[PDB]
Amino acid sequence: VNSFSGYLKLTDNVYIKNADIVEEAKKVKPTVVVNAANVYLKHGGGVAGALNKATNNAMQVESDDYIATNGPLKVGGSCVLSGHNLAKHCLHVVGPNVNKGEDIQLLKSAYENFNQHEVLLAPLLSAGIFGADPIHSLRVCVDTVRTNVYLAVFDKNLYDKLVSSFL
Ligand SMILES: CCc1c[nH]c2ncnc(N3CCC[C@@H](S(C)(=O)=O)C3)c12
Repeated sequence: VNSFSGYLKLTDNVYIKNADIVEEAKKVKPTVVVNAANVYLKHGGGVAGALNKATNNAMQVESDDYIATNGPLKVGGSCVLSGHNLAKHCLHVVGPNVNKGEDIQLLKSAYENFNQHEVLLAPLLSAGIFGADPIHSLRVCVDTVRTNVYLAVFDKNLYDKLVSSFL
């Protein structure tokens, strides 16, 4: 049993809810919240901008030190950093950005990072300002992630379309 509430069950291990991932993280305080990161951990907009804002920029400060030491992530890769006031840990995952021409096949590699964590609160990778089709992102999620994932979809219209079209 866990504290996640109001989710629709899609499969054995994937759950979905119309919710602001920032508000959901603040209420649940999960072991892992996933950030929709870029390779530079520059959290300017989308989910990343919102999560970083909610940490009062502490996520960005920590991220800049990480990059200065380690260099950029790979598209499809991830790193574990602090969850600050939102979660125990933040898993920063880099899905492909279609608006940069990155290979959509890398979306599966991105979701594979979730399998290193038993339970996660997350957004749909590569959706929103990353430019991919969110229906496709949900399909890859379901077909790749085997651990327990609680997806937060900000847009109500989108949440309804994802549910109504889910096979
Ligand atoms: C600021 C956006 C946002 C705020 N809060 C959210 N909660 C869940 N999903 C979100 N997405 C919705 C838009 C696109 C995706 S994207 C590609 O940036 O990952 C982010 C958001």
